[PDB]
Amino acid sequence: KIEEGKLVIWINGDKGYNGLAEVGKKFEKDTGIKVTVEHPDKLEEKFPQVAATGDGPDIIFWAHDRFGGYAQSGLLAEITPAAAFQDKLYPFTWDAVRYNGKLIAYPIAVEALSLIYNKDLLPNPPKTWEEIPALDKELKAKGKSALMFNLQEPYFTWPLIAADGGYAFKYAAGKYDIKDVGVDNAGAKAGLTFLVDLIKNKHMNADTDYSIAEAAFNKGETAMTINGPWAWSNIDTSAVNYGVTVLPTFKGQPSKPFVGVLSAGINAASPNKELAKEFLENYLLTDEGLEAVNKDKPLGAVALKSYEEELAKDPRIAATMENAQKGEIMPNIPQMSAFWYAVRTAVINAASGRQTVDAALAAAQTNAAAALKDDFQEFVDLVPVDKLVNVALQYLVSDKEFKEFFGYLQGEEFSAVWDQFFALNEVKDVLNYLEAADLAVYDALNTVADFLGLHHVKPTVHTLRTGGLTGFFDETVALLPLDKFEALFEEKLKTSPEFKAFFEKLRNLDYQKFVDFHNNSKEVQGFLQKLRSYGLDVDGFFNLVAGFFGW
Ligand SMILES: OC[C@H]1O[C@H](O[C@H]2[C@H](O)[C@@H](O)[C@@H](O)O[C@@H]2CO)[C@H](O)[C@@H](O)[C@@H]1O
Ligand SMILES: [Cl-]
Ligand SMILES: [Cl-]
Ligand code: NA
Ligand code: NA
Repeated sequence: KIEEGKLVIWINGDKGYNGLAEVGKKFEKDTGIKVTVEHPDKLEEKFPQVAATGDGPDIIFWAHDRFGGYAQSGLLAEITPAAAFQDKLYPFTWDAVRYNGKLIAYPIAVEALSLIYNKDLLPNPPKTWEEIPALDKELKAKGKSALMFNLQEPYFTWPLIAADGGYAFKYAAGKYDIKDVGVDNAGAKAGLTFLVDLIKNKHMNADTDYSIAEAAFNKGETAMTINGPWAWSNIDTSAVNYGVTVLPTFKGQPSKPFVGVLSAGINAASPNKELAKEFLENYLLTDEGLEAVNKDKPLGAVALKSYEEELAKDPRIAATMENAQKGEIMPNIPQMSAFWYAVRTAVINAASGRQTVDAALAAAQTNAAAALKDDFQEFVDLVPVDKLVNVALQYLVSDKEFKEFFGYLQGEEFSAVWDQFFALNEVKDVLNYLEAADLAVYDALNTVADFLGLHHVKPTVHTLRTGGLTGFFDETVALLPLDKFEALFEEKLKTSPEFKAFFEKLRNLDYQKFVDFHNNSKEVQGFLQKLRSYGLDVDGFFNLVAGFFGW
């Protein structure tokens, strides 16, 4: 569990975590409370992993786009500043961290990518993407290259993809339409095609990552890079005389970076929420606190009005805000995780040659729009439903044990198990949730009820060999591609927020109420006894199920 009486903070290792630790030093000087600042890798994935178990940091720093999913998963405490504090930060930064009407983090700073260029190699940087191929030819004749930036993270390639028409989710009169994705329209294809052709023509290398591009630019090997304000400090340390300016245009349109608001959330499981609010409001989000972080690694245009009025005089910040104004604030909706994962795969596969731009973006378009109903269909698609029903039909008319038990299912005892199971408020909750997700679960269960109510079957010739109730389950499980299920299950938790959210709804279900249902109902107990009496390990089933959901 989270340790009480201290603060543990997670922030990405490219940010000013040493400056943040200096703020932690002042907090301890004043209060006696110790602050630990960590910067683990894959922070945006590590936090929901550990926080879901009730563990993790008291405070989590990341761009705001990830926080709606965290909040939906119940990982974040509501943020309720007093009026005077709220007024100290720009309204549009509070907007970035508002989800379902509640504030779910403190906004810190506005981040936008810019074009960073070597003034000595390139006194006049290009205004267009289209002229960069020729510039690289010219620079290649001098032992240099034109442009290197991180091609492993779609954050860096999105501004080009969006320039001539690409978009994540369509925004209209208030809301984002998570069914209207814009990653495979003509503008998106054109932008990614231009990136891939830069690689095909050897103006960039598909394996270039953050560290490679940073080293190349700061050691004077490449004339340009694309990065955010956090990167300026290392460039300062280098010998490079650099400028920060507007991103290049594509087809006459501005590059459109997805703008992030670095935000600080409080772990819902933290026993230190009051200390975290004091640290964030009265130590970090002050002129002195943000200056400490900013002098370590620049934050960008900070959310704090008083200090942004100083930083705004910096031409590098002017360029950051110019690029931000030409881009768009990221959504914070949970579906952003699907979007980023889909475009990540598309860019890497297209840049590697593994796929064409058209095929990679076509797959990303469908993946970014993933919905629970679509995910469920992929599981059904794996199941031979024709065969499963025939086994059930053969057993229903041919197998002695199956008939015995099917007959039991038509008595009062099971009728009461059935009516009482589906009267539980915990079960009705799941059914309505599925109906909200456009899965006709009531219709499906009433199809099962109509079948359990069967009194006559069409004539058929019986099968000669059946193996009782255990033989029925062995024969039907044998038709289930169980490895593919567990694989598909693992991918969907990564590619589909709605699938994860449904699993979380079951995981976080009040499992006790079901044990109450069992331990207090004689009809339920009998039902379970009968199953065991036919050789069916019901206990090994429930226990295995409880493990699946962590009950
Ligand atoms: O590349 C996808 C990734 O983009 C953004 O992450 C940024 C982050 O916002 C910046 O602060 C900086 O650290 O670079 C990261 C990209 O490497 C999204 O915020 C993130 O959720 C998304 O996965
Ligand atoms: Cl990287
Ligand atoms: Cl359906
Ligand atoms: Na307060
Ligand atoms: Na094309």
